[PDB]
Amino acid sequence: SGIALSRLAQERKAWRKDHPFGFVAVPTKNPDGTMNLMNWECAIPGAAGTPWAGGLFKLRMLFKDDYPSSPPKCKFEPPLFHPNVYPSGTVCLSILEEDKDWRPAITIKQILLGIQELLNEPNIQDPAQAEAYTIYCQNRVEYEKRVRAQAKKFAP
Ligand SMILES: Oc1ccccc1-c1ccccc1O
Repeated sequence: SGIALSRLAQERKAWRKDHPFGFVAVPTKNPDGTMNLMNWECAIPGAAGTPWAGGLFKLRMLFKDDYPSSPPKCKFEPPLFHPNVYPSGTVCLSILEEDKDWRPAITIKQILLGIQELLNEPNIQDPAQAEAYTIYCQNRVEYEKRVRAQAKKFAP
């Protein structure tokens, strides 16, 4: 897709020029070694001063041929404990749905910051995995304990 690839090159240039510290976002490679702009490997650092601090949380960002009409699918690999992350790893977030709050102008940087913000502030209206959601609702102290253990597990 010429339209998607042109925009993704634009995103890559912008990201490399200016991006938040500790974040990573890079396109992958095709089997022949060439760059594959439709599939990115990213990492989001936990915010300091939060239970996510010190963790580095890896995720894949997958673009459809009609991007930026459509949002990327964003999928934590491996899956994360969080009320709004499906067991598959896929992120449940309104800016990542075409029929909700996605806008074509939204940047990869805005997506990754949006997901970082989600990590530390779950949306109770969007339960995506039963366990983390139930614990978040029932016992915030236990919830944060599980989150800190997870951050340690994924320390760089
Ligand atoms: O290992 C990484 C280091 C830095 C940034 C991304 C990754 C990654 C993200 C998703 C899937 C695989 C990966 O290797």
